Amino acid sequence: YQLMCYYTSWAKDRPIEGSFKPGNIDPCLCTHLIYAFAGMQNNEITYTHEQDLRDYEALNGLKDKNTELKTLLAIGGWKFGPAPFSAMVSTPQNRQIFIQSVIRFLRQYNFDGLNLDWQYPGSRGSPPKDKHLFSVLVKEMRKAFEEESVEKDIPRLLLTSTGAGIIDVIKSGYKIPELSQSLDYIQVMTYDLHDPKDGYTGENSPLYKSPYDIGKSADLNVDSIISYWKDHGAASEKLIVGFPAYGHTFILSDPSKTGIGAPTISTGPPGKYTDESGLLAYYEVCTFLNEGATEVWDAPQEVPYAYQGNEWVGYDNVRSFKLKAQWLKDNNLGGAVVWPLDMDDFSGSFCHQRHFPLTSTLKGDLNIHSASC
Repeated sequence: YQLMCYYTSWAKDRPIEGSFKPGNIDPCLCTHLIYAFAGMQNNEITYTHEQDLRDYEALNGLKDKNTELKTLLAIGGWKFGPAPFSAMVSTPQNRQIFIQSVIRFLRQYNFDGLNLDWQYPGSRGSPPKDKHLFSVLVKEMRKAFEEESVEKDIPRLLLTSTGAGIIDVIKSGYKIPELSQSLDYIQVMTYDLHDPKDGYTGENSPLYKSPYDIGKSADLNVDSIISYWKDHGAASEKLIVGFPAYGHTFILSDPSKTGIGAPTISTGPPGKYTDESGLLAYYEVCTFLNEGATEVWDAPQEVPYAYQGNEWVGYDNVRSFKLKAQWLKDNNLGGAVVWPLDMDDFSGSFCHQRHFPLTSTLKGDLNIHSASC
């Protein structure tokens, strides 16, 4: 199995004891490290800030400590949106400029591959033709990587893509059989499934549906999402399941209604370190529990939640990661991706479960081994 781990460029800018740098990464923890994110300018991949080049050096320098470790550079994400990708795939010239820039950039900075993270082809303003054009881009990029490998007599660069977790988004953006042919891996975004607009508490990444879920809400779970990708032609071995190292928060309408599906008012207030309304890092959830929140296990969804007063959080813990890792192995999947590694308890100071409790759980349960480790 694979165990991929995201490192986000902005984690180092958090308050110091919650800040994370590539040097704080245990080189033997993961099989792949993904740097989020590269930028784009003039249809070419590029760095977003001057400091990113020092980050690339520190991250890729970890390969001297684990010679089997692979690194990937991600481009895109939710905040970047669809418009730069729609323009880049629109013409063969623009796609060639991009692909050539990627080969030069990854080789210069010692990355092992690219992770495409277009959110999303075919939605958010991206027209229906982008579902076809994204598939064309991926095929052309895989061909160019194969050609470079043969010409230079060096291992081929890896090509991965994220894959939506929302069924309607998958339908409008992904030619699944063709994408599965050309990609090395599809990183399925089995998280942010809390449906904040619904007006009820929901889990960020439940393994199974709640008995309270109806209609499309019954598909907002790991099992249904991965089943959809496999039923529509994705290779099981290429599917990498998203494992979030955070939860989502809500304000309850009634402090006496605290379960899953309880009425809500809004997202919860930002955490001291992550500073994002509606989100808490796993290490921040540990503070919430340490300071008195009531912890509950929901067996139908196989995930925890916690509450205090009118504050409620749905998240993932060691138990839910262990049950999901067993499910992953039982279903012959390719592995897992931790999103983001910098929200796991990297220091061990918040949760008292040693360094990286969530990711270390997957390392052991997925039998991750490297001969250099």
